[PDB]
Amino acid sequence: ISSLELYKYSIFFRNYIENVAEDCLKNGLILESAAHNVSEVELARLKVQLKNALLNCIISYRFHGIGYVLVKTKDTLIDLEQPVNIELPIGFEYLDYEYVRDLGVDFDHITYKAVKIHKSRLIIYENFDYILKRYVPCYTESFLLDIYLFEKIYVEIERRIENHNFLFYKDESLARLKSNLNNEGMFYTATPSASLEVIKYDLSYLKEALALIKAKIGADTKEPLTRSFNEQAKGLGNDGKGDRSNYYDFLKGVQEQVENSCNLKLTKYFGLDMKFNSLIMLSEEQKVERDIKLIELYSKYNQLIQSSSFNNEELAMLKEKLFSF
Amino acid sequence: ISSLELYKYSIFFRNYIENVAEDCLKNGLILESAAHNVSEVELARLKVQLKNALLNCIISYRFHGIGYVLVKTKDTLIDLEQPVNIELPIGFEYLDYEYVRDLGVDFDHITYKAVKIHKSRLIIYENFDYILKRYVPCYTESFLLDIYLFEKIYVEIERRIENHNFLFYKDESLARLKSNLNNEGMFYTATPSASLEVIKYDLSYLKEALALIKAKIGADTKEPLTRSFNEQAKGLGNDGKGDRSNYYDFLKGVQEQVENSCNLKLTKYFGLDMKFNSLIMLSEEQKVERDIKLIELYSKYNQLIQSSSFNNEELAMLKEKLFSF
Amino acid sequence: ISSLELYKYSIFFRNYIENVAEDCLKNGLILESAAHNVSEVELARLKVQLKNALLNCIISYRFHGIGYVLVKTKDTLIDLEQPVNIELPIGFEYLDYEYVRDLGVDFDHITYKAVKIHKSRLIIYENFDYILKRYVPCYTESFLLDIYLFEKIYVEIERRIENHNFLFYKDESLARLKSNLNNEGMFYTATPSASLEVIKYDLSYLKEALALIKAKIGADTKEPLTRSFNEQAKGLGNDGKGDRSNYYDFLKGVQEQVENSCNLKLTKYFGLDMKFNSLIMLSEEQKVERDIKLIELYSKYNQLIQSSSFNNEELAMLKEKLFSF
Amino acid sequence: ISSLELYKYSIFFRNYIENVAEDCLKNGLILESAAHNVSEVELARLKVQLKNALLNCIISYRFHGIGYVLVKTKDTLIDLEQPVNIELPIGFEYLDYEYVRDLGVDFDHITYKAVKIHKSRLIIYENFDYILKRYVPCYTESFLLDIYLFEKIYVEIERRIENHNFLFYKDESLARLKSNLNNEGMFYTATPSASLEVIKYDLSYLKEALALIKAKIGADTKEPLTRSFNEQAKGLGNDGKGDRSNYYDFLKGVQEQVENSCNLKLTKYFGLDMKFNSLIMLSEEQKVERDIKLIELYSKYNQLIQSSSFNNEELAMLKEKLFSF
Repeated sequence: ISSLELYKYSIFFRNYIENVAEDCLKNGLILESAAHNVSEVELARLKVQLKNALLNCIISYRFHGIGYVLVKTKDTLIDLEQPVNIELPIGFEYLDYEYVRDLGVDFDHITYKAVKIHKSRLIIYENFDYILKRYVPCYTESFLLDIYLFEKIYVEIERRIENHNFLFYKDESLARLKSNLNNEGMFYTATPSASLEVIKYDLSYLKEALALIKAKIGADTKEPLTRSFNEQAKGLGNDGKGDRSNYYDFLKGVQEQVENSCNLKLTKYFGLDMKFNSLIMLSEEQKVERDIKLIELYSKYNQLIQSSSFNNEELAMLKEKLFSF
Repeated sequence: ISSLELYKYSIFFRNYIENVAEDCLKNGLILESAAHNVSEVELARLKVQLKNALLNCIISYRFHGIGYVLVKTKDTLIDLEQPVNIELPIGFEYLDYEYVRDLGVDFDHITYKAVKIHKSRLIIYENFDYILKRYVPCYTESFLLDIYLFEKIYVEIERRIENHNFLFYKDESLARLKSNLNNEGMFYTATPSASLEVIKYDLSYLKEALALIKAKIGADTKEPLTRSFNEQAKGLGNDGKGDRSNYYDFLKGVQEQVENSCNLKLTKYFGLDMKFNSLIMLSEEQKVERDIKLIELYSKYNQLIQSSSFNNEELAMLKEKLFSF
Repeated sequence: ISSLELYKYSIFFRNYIENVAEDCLKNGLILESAAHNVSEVELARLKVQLKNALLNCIISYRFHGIGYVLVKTKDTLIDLEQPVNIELPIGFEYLDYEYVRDLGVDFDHITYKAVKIHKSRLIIYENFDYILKRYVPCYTESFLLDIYLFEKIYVEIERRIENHNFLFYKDESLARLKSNLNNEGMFYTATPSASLEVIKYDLSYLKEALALIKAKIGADTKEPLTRSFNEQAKGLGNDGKGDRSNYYDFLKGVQEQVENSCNLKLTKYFGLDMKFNSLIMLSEEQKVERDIKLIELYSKYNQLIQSSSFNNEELAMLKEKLFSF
Repeated sequence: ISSLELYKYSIFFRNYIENVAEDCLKNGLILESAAHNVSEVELARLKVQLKNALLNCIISYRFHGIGYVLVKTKDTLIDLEQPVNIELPIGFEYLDYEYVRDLGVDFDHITYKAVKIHKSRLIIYENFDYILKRYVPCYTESFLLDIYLFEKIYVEIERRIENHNFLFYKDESLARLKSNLNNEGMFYTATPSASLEVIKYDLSYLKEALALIKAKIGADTKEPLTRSFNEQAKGLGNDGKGDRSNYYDFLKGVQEQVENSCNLKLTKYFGLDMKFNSLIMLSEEQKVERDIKLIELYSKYNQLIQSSSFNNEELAMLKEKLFSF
């Protein structure tokens, strides 16, 4: 089973790879300058290109196991080999995996098509498995079989849908037969040993296979849309409790890894800091409700202080054990 | 399976392509001029033609993989080749995909039918897949098979509906038979070996196929009307929570991509800015309820300030941690 | 399958075409004059004829793909060829599609039966599909098959209802038989090899076909009455929420297209403006409830202003963030 | 059954090993210096590398039975053999299990690839079973069989999915047969002894096996995602009760063992202390609710003291029996 062939044929496989990348950048990013000298209008334009380059980097990370983003500066094509000390970038460009040759972490340069680029100008997002000692994608051979079996079910249906029911006619003595059947609705024969039987196919095998395949897909991934066949929500809302969903934890871990990869060289070489927006976004009604409760807490605290005779140490001790104060 | 042939025959396929485009522009657009010199009456008329051109651009984006919108100015047909520096446009016209020849991003012009048009006058909405290194539509080969199987079910029904039940008559010794059956209701024969049997077809195979096909369609797309066979709502209402539906996220991403494509050249070359209206529209009753809650929040805040003795730093610190204040 | 033949035979097809047109004009129209010189009594009479002409225009739009409405003025039959600059119309008349010859958008005239009419006097409502590059109706070949199969089910029932049960009698040795059966209730024979069997038909095939056909019809259209077989409501009520139904969005889009077609030439050439009434009509009880809530909002706002010491900027800032104020 | 081969093929096995490690470090760590001389900016960077090294240490602990983390200092590659008295570290690096040779606890050095490293510079997380007197992974032979059987179910499905239904034709007298069946839908033969039967496979054995396998997997592990096939939550929320889940107890025990291993040498040789963040994270709404209840408790306590005439001993005795006071 080839992943590239499955990607071309199946839209289900395409969505599974791309769903995680779209959710990570759904709420946007935050870009800041340590020097505090870049204008916000210019800095916002840099954020727009960073988001576009990061979307393909995560997709390449999930499909191939590594992603490359080039931090373009005001330099010539031959200057890419030279390292960078401190420079504000001009933009970000995603580099195709197939055109990048990297010999490992022991080297500080790559070849792009043959332009030599120093690794200090590259944001690298890689999935290295220490047990396998190699870069691996987000899918395994078992996962590919499940997707292949999911698609093969409907290939088999198309193979027998036309002739799911047909007649088996035996007549030793034997257009006219169909003409009489269409008009009169009676099929007549004179052979005493003639037989006529309807041959029928069945779909119980394929129906049961789908139930087994769906269970396997859900156990092999954490993305809610893929497991539930687009029937469940992403579960990234606000429930007023700390019990977050599994998808939230998976997305939070991915965001942290991307932040570390981006900030490892943006801050050191380019003097820039990037941050992901909060996964949970509060609605306008929820913000008002939280403000009302917080104001009530302050009102109760003020009433307690005014109408009590607690010692200073007792009053002080209450402050540390209070979250808001 | 040909997409064009399926588009002609199936209205289900036509709706699936066009549903997303209709929902994006359902709430309208916002058009603004940076120079603040264009009259609102003229600017509103430009917005009307922009909406019409954008509807076909998204449809062409979903069906072919790229969309072209021509920004018409007060110029001659030969002046389209020349670039544009700054000019208020006259209108917008959608360009048919079949009549547009584009050699790639490395070129800055296209051929339309053979009129040469510079790319600075064109709004381009393209779906480029970096894994495939080509522009692709919103559907794959697997999706086309599901639609074809959905339509083929009812083709098979029409093929056997007339003769789903018929009589199989065997008589070696043998109008009159039907005449006696119509009146007396008795079928008589003298051959001791004669037989009469009803031959029946079955629909369990096609019923089970529909259940499997419906599940596959739901897993292959996110548009709620296509998955549920027009049984579910679009899920674009206001529930007072930040947990938005999957369709809302999909539409929001599409709107952002269209905004980037339109504003990439409207602002730079034409001095115009376009914005999409909010997907969620509040009802009149909901607006009043939000105002009542907000006024109550302000009343509580005023009461706390008047009837408390908090320090200025403590009062100031409360302001940042409050969303409304 | 011919659409015209299906229209004649099936009332289900007739309702499907006409239901959308009846719902669009159910709440009436609004007609206004820019010059503000036409009397309301005369202007109301124009609105009555406009509604009658618009009902057939939408029906022709759905059945054929284009609709024509003639704006009659105080002119002779030969003056229809001449263009119109500014003139108050006398009335509106729908033009039959079969008697109209139009060569395309590149021409500014049509032939009616052979009277030449300029296009400036005609309201044109057309459904042009850019993928097909032609005008298309609201139905496809797949939809016609579903309606044909729906009608064919009951044709087959009538073909076998009379002889759904009948007797198969075999007697080599053989009025009198029926006479003895009617009175004594016993059927007697002397042949040892005689047989008597009841032959029965079945309806499981047709029952299952109806379930499949109903699902297909619901997926192929958005009109609630057609999908549910007149079992569901139109869903155009007021629920106090912004989550409108699918039918409301479909009707709103149709109304906008009709408004653009009518106002494209009514305002420019005739100095008239037309508007559709709101799809959602509030009941008398609902209007009182909304007024009570709005008055309560004003009372709360007045109380807050009188009994607070907010700064002018803080008071001003609250106004923009309030919907009502 | 080889664990390494199962790890390569099955993503379900990979997640089971890695889920525990990801949950332990999900909330982050706390790093402190006893000397209180290291800057927080530098100390935070050390925590980042410690988290990365600890993630692989737990994975190696679960897969192999032991984990090694090297505490890198400002020394040469030959100085690793020498012991360390007191030194602030430069960073942390995980050591691959396959490249580490350890002769047991009786020795104070290991060989890494052949660099000799003293054990005082190494954080060792080992799972020693006293009944078996050896280091063991988190899985047994019985667990490996369950995973192998889970994967083998879908291998068998792929082996018979293509030919789940096929025709068995017997004809002594016998392209043309398929051509007539495709068009006319009738299969004709002249041999009186000819037979035609559909041969069907069954999936009841595999469906029942999955139910048995799922029960066994749940009984063999405590990780909620593995038992429920990613259907249940981790159960690490706040319910306001002391009845914690089984997964919380398992994670708490793992965190304590890691803390003991890290603090056994960080404090003694490097003067550093590490602590795990709380597994249960309170939401913003929950923190406000707890503060309101605590303030109410203080208000009630103040009211009781002011409006009572209890003896000093009675008042004092109430203090010890009160949790908050």
